Amino acid sequence: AMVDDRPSSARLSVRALDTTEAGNGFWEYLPPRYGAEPAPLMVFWHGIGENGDGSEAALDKVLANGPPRYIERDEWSNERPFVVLSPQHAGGGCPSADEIRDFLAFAVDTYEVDESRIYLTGLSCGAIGSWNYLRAHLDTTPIAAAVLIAGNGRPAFNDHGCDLAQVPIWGFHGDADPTVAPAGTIEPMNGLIACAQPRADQQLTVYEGVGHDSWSRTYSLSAGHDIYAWLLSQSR
Ligand SMILES: [Cl-]
Ligand SMILES: [Cl-]
Ligand SMILES: [Cl-]
Repeated sequence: AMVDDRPSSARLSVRALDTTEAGNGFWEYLPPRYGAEPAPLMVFWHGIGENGDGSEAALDKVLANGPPRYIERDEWSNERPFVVLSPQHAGGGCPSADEIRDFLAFAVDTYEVDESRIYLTGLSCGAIGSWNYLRAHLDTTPIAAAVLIAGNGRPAFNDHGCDLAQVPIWGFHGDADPTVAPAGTIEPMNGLIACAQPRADQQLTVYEGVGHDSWSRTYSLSAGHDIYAWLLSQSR
């Protein structure tokens, strides 16, 4: 097949709140081969600093960190096969479990995606929300794996224990984080890793001496943890 090979920003589109069926404004990134075969899906949730009302103007905030930052800057490899959606959370705190559920339902209904390869990822509030999403919806979640950075999964693991270990998770945290305590990732990932086989893959990365921003070095691969290859190795 012949394939679009323009840099990633060429396929980045703003989808403001109330221009789609979604309950969030979001950034839409389509991979080069979108449409040719069902694509893996990645839904990324931003941190609290980037909250906004989902309008086009407000959505610019979401470009600050994570996948949409690299996509907008043409620093997101064309080899990456994901549809990447980056919704904006409105209001004052972290996205809720049901907000994340509803947006994942929208995404799967709307895009030509491989439903066996739905990936959830977030940083800070976006990770906190994703953990809470798993706590609420573990028994029905369609996701294949999650990469959760600088969040708090203690309630989710306290609730479910090794039942949660059926979802593959890679948790990341800086151990000097003064904003979200690193026990938030370390305790649940240690618990999940200790869970007996058969269980999903579980990984924990602790950046020693690193503060709250443990996401830049993760999503950019400057720290050498290939979260994209790991996600793609997971499926339902
Ligand atoms: Cl910058
Ligand atoms: Cl609020
Ligand atoms: Cl590093």
